[PDB]
Amino acid sequence: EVIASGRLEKCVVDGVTEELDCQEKVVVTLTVGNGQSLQTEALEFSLSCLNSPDGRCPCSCSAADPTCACRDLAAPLRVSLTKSPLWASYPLQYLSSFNWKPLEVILRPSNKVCKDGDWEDSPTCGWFSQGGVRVADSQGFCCECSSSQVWDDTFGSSKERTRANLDCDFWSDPLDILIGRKPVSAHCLTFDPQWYSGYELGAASLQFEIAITVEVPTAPSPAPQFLSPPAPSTREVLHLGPSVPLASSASRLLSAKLLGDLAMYTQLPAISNQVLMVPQPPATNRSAWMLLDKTMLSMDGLACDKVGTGFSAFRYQPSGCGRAPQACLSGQLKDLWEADLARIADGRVPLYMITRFTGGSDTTLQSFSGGPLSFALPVTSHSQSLVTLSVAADGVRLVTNRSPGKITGAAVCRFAGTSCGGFEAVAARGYIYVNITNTGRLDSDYTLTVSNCSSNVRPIEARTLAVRAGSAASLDPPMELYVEDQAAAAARTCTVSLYDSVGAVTDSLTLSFYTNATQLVVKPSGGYN
Amino acid sequence: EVIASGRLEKCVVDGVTEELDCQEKVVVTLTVGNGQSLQTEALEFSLSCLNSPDGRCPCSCSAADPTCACRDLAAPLRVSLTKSPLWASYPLQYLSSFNWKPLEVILRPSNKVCKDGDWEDSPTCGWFSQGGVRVADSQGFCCECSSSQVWDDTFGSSKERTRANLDCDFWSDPLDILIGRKPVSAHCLTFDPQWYSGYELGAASLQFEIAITVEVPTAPSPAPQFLSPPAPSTREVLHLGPSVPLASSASRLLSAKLLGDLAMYTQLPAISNQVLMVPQPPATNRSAWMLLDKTMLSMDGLACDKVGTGFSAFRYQPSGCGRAPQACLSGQLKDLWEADLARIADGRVPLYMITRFTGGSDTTLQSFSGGPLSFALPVTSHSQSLVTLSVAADGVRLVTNRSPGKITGAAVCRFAGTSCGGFEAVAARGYIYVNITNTGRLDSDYTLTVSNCSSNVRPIEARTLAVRAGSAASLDPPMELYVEDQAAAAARTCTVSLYDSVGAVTDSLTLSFYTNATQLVVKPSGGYN
Amino acid sequence: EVIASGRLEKCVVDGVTEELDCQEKVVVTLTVGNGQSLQTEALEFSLSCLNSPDGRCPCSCSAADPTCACRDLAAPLRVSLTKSPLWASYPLQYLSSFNWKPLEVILRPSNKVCKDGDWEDSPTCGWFSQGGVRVADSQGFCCECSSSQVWDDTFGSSKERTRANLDCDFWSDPLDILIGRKPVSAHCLTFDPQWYSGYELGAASLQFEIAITVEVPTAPSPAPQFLSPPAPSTREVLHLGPSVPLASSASRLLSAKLLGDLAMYTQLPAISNQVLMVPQPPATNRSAWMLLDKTMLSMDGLACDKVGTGFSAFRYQPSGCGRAPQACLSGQLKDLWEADLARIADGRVPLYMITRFTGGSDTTLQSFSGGPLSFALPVTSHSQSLVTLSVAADGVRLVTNRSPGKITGAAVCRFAGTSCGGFEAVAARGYIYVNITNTGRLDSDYTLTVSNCSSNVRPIEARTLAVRAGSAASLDPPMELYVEDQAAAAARTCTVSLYDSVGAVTDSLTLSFYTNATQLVVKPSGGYN
Ligand SMILES: *[C@@H]1O[C@H](CO[C@@H]2O[C@@H](C)[C@@H](O)[C@@H](O)[C@@H]2O)[C@@H](O[C@@H]2O[C@H](CO)[C@@H](O[C@H]3O[C@H](CO)[C@@H](O)[C@H](O)[C@@H]3O)[C@H](O)[C@H]2NC(C)=O)[C@H](O)[C@H]1NC(C)=O
Ligand SMILES: *[C@@H]1O[C@H](CO[C@@H]2O[C@@H](C)[C@@H](O)[C@@H](O)[C@@H]2O)[C@@H](O[C@@H]2O[C@H](CO)[C@@H](O[C@H]3O[C@H](CO)[C@@H](O)[C@H](O)[C@@H]3O)[C@H](O)[C@H]2NC(C)=O)[C@H](O)[C@H]1NC(C)=O
Ligand SMILES: *[C@@H]1O[C@H](CO[C@@H]2O[C@@H](C)[C@@H](O)[C@@H](O)[C@@H]2O)[C@@H](O[C@@H]2O[C@H](CO)[C@@H](O[C@H]3O[C@H](CO)[C@@H](O)[C@H](O)[C@@H]3O)[C@H](O)[C@H]2NC(C)=O)[C@H](O)[C@H]1NC(C)=O
Ligand SMILES: *[C@@H]1O[C@H](CO)[C@@H](O[C@@H]2O[C@H](CO)[C@@H](O)[C@H](O)[C@H]2NC(C)=O)[C@H](O)[C@H]1NC(C)=O
Ligand SMILES: *[C@@H]1O[C@H](CO)[C@@H](O[C@@H]2O[C@H](CO)[C@@H](O)[C@H](O)[C@H]2NC(C)=O)[C@H](O)[C@H]1NC(C)=O
Ligand SMILES: *[C@@H]1O[C@H](CO)[C@@H](O[C@@H]2O[C@H](CO)[C@@H](O)[C@H](O)[C@H]2NC(C)=O)[C@H](O)[C@H]1NC(C)=O
Ligand SMILES: *[C@@H]1O[C@H](CO)[C@@H](O)[C@H](O)[C@H]1NC(C)=O
Ligand SMILES: *[C@@H]1O[C@H](CO)[C@@H](O)[C@H](O)[C@H]1NC(C)=O
Ligand SMILES: *[C@@H]1O[C@H](CO)[C@@H](O)[C@H](O)[C@H]1NC(C)=O
Ligand SMILES: *[C@@H]1O[C@H](CO)[C@@H](O)[C@H](O)[C@H]1NC(C)=O
Ligand SMILES: *[C@@H]1O[C@H](CO)[C@@H](O)[C@H](O)[C@H]1NC(C)=O
Ligand SMILES: *[C@@H]1O[C@H](CO)[C@@H](O)[C@H](O)[C@H]1NC(C)=O
Repeated sequence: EVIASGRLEKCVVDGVTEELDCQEKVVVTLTVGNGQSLQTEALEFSLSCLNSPDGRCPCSCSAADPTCACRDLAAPLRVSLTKSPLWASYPLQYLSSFNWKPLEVILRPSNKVCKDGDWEDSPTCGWFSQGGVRVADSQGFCCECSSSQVWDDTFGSSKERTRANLDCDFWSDPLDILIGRKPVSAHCLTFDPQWYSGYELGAASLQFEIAITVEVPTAPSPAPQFLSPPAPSTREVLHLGPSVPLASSASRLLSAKLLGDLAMYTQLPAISNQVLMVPQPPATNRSAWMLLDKTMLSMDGLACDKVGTGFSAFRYQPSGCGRAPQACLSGQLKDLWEADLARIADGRVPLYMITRFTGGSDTTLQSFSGGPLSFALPVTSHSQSLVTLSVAADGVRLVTNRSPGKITGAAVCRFAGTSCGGFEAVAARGYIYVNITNTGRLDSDYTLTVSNCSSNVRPIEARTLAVRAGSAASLDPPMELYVEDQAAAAARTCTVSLYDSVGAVTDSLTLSFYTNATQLVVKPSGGYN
Repeated sequence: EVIASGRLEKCVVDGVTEELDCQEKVVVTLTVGNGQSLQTEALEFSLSCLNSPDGRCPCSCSAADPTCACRDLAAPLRVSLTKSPLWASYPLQYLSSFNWKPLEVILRPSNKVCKDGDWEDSPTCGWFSQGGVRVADSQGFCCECSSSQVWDDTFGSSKERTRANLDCDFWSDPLDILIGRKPVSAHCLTFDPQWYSGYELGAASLQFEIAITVEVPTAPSPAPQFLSPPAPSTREVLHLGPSVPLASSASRLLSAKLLGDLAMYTQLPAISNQVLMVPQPPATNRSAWMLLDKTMLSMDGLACDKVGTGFSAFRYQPSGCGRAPQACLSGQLKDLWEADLARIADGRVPLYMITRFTGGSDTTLQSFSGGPLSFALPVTSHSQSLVTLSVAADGVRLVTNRSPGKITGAAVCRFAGTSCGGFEAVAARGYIYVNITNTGRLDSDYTLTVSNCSSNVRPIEARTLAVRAGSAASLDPPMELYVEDQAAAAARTCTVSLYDSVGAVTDSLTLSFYTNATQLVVKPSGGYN
Repeated sequence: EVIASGRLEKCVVDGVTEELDCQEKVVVTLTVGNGQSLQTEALEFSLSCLNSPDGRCPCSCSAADPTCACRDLAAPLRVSLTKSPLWASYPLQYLSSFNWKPLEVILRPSNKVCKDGDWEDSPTCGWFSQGGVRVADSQGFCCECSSSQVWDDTFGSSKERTRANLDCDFWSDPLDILIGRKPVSAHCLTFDPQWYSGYELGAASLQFEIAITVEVPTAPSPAPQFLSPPAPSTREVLHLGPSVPLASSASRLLSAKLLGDLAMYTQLPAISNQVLMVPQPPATNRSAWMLLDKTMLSMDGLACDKVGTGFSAFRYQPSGCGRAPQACLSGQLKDLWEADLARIADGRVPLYMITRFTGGSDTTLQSFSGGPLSFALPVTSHSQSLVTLSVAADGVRLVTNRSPGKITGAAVCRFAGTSCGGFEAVAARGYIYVNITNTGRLDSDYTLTVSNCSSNVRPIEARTLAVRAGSAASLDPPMELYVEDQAAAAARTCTVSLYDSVGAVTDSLTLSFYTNATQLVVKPSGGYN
């Protein structure tokens, strides 16, 4: 869209010669939208003379002169603008390394010998080391049959749990028990061969590039009106972005400036301060990657049932010998990954996997240019770039292509396309997949809107689509759909509208979806009454 | 405010017929402010002919023809714009269910029998179940008199604490103690009848609707100058918003586009990733609702003194029998709610209640259109919407109403209006309540500014107010006021200015407030010296 | 940059007299950039008459009249705009007080007497109090030689750790051990004399002030063209900002409006909800200040190895007597500060110190106007302010100064300038320090860009610099530089470009830097195999 278009006398005072150079320019301010991938509209700046060196018309030299390229002839300077896919890239800062799944190994020594002392040189589990220095509390812990447990197991069965499932019965091995050598167990902390590096994510940065194609005419162009045959011209592509928000033509006929983007209506996911878990090595494979909130972790390794739970946490756990094997070792990377695989299967969105933003596919993040240790997300909310073009021309006009369209498909699917037709209310979300077609002979821009929805359907923001002539396109990633009630519904409705480049509806369709009632965490029953 | 206003030749190349249709349009870009609730200003687009089908003037048909509605007559196309209240709505995703207040029930069996075994079929507290399966560690724990405690209580008094306050004295019941049946206690975990559903909040989305009222003239209008009598016209309201950022007139004389909003000077509260606690059922009542940081919770129920503390945390607590009743069960939803009620009474802002954003009132969130399971907040920071109007007219002019105003009241009050006159420095904030009056005969826009403040008073952002003719208005929600020093002050000052629609001060007033010194957490005294 | 420039008929309907006052104005919308500190460009509004009271030309009174100041003469109204340094200020809300370093004092009483009872009136460590009330669990804990430990230490050496390093050997003191008086120890929790106040940070607010200098002419001004000698004029400075986004001239020839800023390409650090640790007292000294994530803290004091770990956490720690002295007391403010000093020395960025945002210097935050209890950060991402000027003039022109420049230095340094030449890949970041010079006779604006970088170098956003004539300037704070691979590289490259005010490169330079391989946390080796 064109914000402003008009004439301005722009003067420049030279820094070294103090001389003032004034020239009237056509100043255009326009927006370069998020999904503006095709050259579907152009700005035609009218020039009163061609091949002007200084940009000033009329010609100061004679056409009879072979060294005078300037011709007092009219032709338009055609300027089109596109934007590359927009990404929110988060800088990584390495914190620590985390094991996939620390595992407890239980030893039941035949000789009934168990050594877990802090000053023990030869313990049952052995010691761990770090650069030749012995790691504190890495020797594990020992457990033995309680005198009460031996009594209960001999004359019946002990109701108290033993971590290693020891048989405390006197008759299980009476010779050793009699002389004090009661059944014993060793509890060693071992690590999975797979380790993960943890990187804290910084603040998002919008990353894109705007390409301005400038067709500079060298000669003029050779009841229903049609577009004039193109003038012999010289193409030139200029690039703008947050890194380089400035650019000028070689002729310096055109000068562009990236002012900045307007604010996004839907904020970016709050993932700064989270810890990105990347697999340690034995194109970038972000499939196994996870992004975890700091509450899910134990940085110092001193806390149980957390990502990073270490030797001290495991060794000194309250009533450790009376707990079940692998207690203290829940909520590890392997557990969380598996809990998420379970969630996807239940039509729910993962909490830890990095695909919880894309909507299922790992393939969408792959198209990102960043290095092996980079993380970014596709931006779907509109982020309108204000660009200001300053041209040495008489005037300007806007020439927009308007091809009609048709919605060829629309469905509400679950995460990772588990099933289409609807999703679980409030405990899950749906994904609006839409297939559209350009039914014209020209590349054109379109707007997909979801509105006039049934009760308690969260508003969905619109989507921009640049579709090639006669070609088919789809929304990637799809639109997120949430309901604001926990009830089961057979046919919740929404109108899916397809607007052309001029703001007229070319196609409309009613999208129907079901919701399954929210499956709340089931309350425990019983206890003291 | 009007950013740009000028003429642009806009051409459209038809997608199927390839024919070019050019027409010069008046292009206006303007801002639609946050508190723009009334039609206080209009854009008058001058038309050289009325009832034109194609929007093109002059008339291509004869006035003598009954099927020709077009008249070569002048009249303005009046266009006014308003914005509905702006909301930041956060999508809910169900995580788990949390009890209001888990309660410990202490049993002191007469028969001195206590069973807390892991494999015990009939324990003292009984078992809890989930879908017929027995819940692990839900049988509670048992405590008994230490042999040392029986000795101390017999020959004096035990200085060691017992959880159930057992009388370990031999003479309390000598017959049972003699035969080994020492006093015993059972500690059962029970749950309050009230449960709460926990929903993780997603990213904010700005939600509003812009209404453009278009008065299309059908006939012309029938030293101090006055406004011309209105021309016989046909009203039409068009709507723009993040969902539908496009709109055109039925006549397609006017075409609107929502470009997006500028960034807000004061960021939205960082409440994404927090867990919204909604009461489980036995208009939407968000009064009892709470919003909690993940650090306040124990999702897996394995950690003590957290929202979600469960059976394992309670059963295996270090020196559990030597702690006070209800240990491990602090910091529950009931405790936090009560700690917040306490805070409000002390002139402090709640940390967990969802009213900690509004400034006291539960009534402000009630005016939100969302479903029973929706959460949103009123936006008070300016969020300026850029709208671009493209009209088939000769020119345009802006007609703004300028009614004078007066500040009829201004006070600094505490949270939930506890008391007015001031607040506690740094540990609390104040709320600037302002009452203004339109002292003119026309609906008008105003700006309330708080500036020229005394030392260490945090800058307050301005506020837009559209007030009806002769009517009274107030700031809702009020302005937040913070000080940057911890000292007690009798009369800290600020200038409250009321600007008219033209940028001239109609009323000014000096607002005075006190601050009570920051009441810091009192340090413990004593211990080893 | 100038967005729009054109004429608009602006009408005002008086609220009390209902009379319409129309006047055609020149409406200019422009951007006021982040580093726009100097008056390097001006807008010249052409006036057809001078000293007009109503702003309307031509003169309604005779020049022959002594009480008629109006002269039908031409002169420009010169308007320049600057912006003060931009800050993101976070409101403080006091939560609690935290000790610098709680310390454990170990007592080994000669008389072998240790009292740690909950109902004990005279315990070994003594009690702590709060307003005369005894603080629960503040009496510490007692430890004694295990009967097994006495046996092992007598007939060899005990392999089990004792917290106070007790000699459990019978022969160490046989008289007392024989009669049951085994070696005992007391473990008292003491506090460092230094305490810190913890303040929760609220949401960021952009804070700046735009100064518009208006030179109102009173009389007219007295082949290579030069700038006309200045017209006798009267200077006037107007101020805009989030608090007061409105302003008008005394002549009301000029009327300004702050529309708002465009969104920043690089989001502000996610520091809301974090706890700012300010030293308690015995210009503002923010050197010792720290900003901590809530996961680093124990608000209720019930959890070990956290900022806020208190008496209960310390008293009831699992196997407390078998742990090393000061266990439970790790991760305190003193520890974190020291771990950060260690990080800076290793070329790494601190995690807790508030200098982790500036890039090393404490001096950058000092230039902030806020009170003793205020926190703010310098904004380096562009934040473009849209300003709309509405002037009673015939037309306008833009006069920009263009002085050439040169890059006099460029280096990649570590945090706090540890060493220049490069940094540690992914585990650290580099800081691009750039020194530029204005080689002209006029104050001018410039753009520093970092682009055409070697593989896996994170894109750096551009930087605006207003440099005085003939003067030297540098980027403060410096540019952050991250790599997207963990490899060691000798010469990673980037082009540092210096653009003049017109968008032409005046100087270019290639910046070379090394990266040291990411030093990952070393995995423990050993344990059970
Ligand atoms: C989520 O809900 C879907 C639909 O919602 C509910 O539909 C009814 C079952 C009814 O209870 C209504 O009030 C709800 O709104 C569930 O999908 C339905 O699944 C049915 C069983 O699989 C299916 O049925 C018939 O299926 C075929 C014909 O299609 C027959 O061969 C068969 O014998 C059944 O009669 C029904 O058509 C289907 N409905 C839709 C709209 O797809 C869905 O299973 C549920 N999800 C989960 C995981 O529970
Ligand atoms: C917060 O501070 C308020 C005012 O600040 C302080 O005012 C003085 C007490 C003095 O110490 C000064 O240096 C401070 O700035 C407190 O309000 C004050 O409360 C007083 C006692 O209630 C009150 O007094 C008189 O009140 C009436 C007359 O108004 C008499 O009948 C009575 O006998 C007292 O003489 C005083 O007027 C009032 N001041 C104001 C400005 O309202 C406020 O209590 C305090 N809040 C808390 C919770 O401590
Ligand atoms: C981070 O890396 C810097 C450079 O990277 C590496 O340089 C080589 C050592 C080589 O391994 C290459 O593949 C890497 O890219 C380290 O800086 C280097 O440090 C060397 C030893 O201090 C130094 O060498 C010579 O230094 C002087 C001459 O300058 C001689 O007197 C001396 O005898 C050595 O021969 C080398 O020049 C220097 N390189 C650069 C580019 O500065 C840096 O130490 C390292 N940082 C850490 C903390 O490990
Ligand atoms: C959008 O169009 C694609 C086809 O271009 C649809 O995908 C096909 O779906 C059928 C039936 O499930 C499969 O047999 C094909 O293998 C699919 N092709 C591809 C390339 O995936 C898709 O379902 C359409 N989406 C909507 C919402 O209508
Ligand atoms: C703004 O005006 C309202 C009245 O319209 C004031 O509220 C009244 O205050 C008096 C005195 O406390 C009460 O008796 C009334 O019941 C209140 N009315 C309502 C509707 O609340 C209010 O105090 C004024 N605010 C300021 C800051 O001056
Ligand atoms: C930018 O210029 C300053 C000088 O104005 C440089 O700083 C000096 O560096 C030398 C050598 O290290 C020291 O002897 C001086 O004491 C420094 N002066 C000051 C004021 O710090 C600085 O190194 C230059 N930076 C770059 C990147 O070239
Ligand atoms: C990514 O990594 C996993 C690791 O198990 C592997 O199975 C997969 O094939 C890899 N490649 C892709 C493209 O997913
Ligand atoms: C209202 O919604 C229904 C579908 O629910 C649709 O048929 C209709 O066209 C919509 N009307 C408007 C005015 O949006
Ligand atoms: C909201 O819920 C509470 C629950 O106790 C009830 O007391 C109250 O009356 C309800 N209604 C309103 C409007 O607050
Ligand atoms: C300065 O502040 C005082 C009130 O503290 C006010 O009376 C005065 O009008 C203000 N002046 C300006 C120029 O803002
Ligand atoms: C700030 O505080 C520290 C406290 O130890 C002190 O050493 C320092 O000199 C103070 N001043 C400055 C300007 O750093
Ligand atoms: C490409 O980068 C190199 C430095 O790496 C530089 O010399 C060259 O000028 C750059 N070219 C462009 C077109 O940016």
